[PDB]
Amino acid sequence: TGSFFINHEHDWQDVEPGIQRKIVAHTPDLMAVCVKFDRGAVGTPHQHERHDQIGYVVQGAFEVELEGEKRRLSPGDAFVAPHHTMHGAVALEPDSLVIDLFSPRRDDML
Amino acid sequence: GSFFINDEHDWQDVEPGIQRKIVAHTPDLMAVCVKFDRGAVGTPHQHERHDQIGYVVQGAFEVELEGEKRRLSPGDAFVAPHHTMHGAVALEPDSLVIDLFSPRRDDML
Ligand code: NI
Ligand code: NI
Repeated sequence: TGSFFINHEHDWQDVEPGIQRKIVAHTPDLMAVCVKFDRGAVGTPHQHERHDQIGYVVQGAFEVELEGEKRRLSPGDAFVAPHHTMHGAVALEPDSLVIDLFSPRRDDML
Repeated sequence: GSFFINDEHDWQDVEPGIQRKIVAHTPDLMAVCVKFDRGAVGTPHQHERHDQIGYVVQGAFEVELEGEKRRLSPGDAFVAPHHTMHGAVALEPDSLVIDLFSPRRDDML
């Protein structure tokens, strides 16, 4: 049907120490999640068997690893990890923000 | 996997008042950064085959979703499943929205 997401209207949910998120929007094929990292918070390297993922950097910076290759990403930069692609991140500045986008939707995050 | 470094890519003209950069894509997922001049209009339209999310990162837009209007600023978003009418009017110079699609929009390449 269609929805709006008003950021101010939604709390941060705890993912783990130094990491918070908010589910932004989704359909069965497409999901956006806003993720907030303290400086030095770590997204452990991992792979998705069934989901594609793009991380778009909105604030702060991240060192992102894609299958061993590292790149420093600052606001406006992005990575894409097709499914079966190892990726991980380390946040380099306070309140680093990345938009994780997925296809299909990540039902495990509800 | 692939990286997109914004400083390495030029803006591409879409139409008057509108430029973009294709950020990243797989066959099932695509991100596009779209820049609007103030008062530039994305005329209302539907996609037969693509779900769309617009995530606002700079400036402000009035977004129309099946006749409902909201003013969206940085951090706000809309979701338009396929067959949902949506359009936008940019409210500020250099207003930026990340349009997200599934599957990818091959017509943009
Ligand atoms: Ni992931
Ligand atoms: Ni559209």
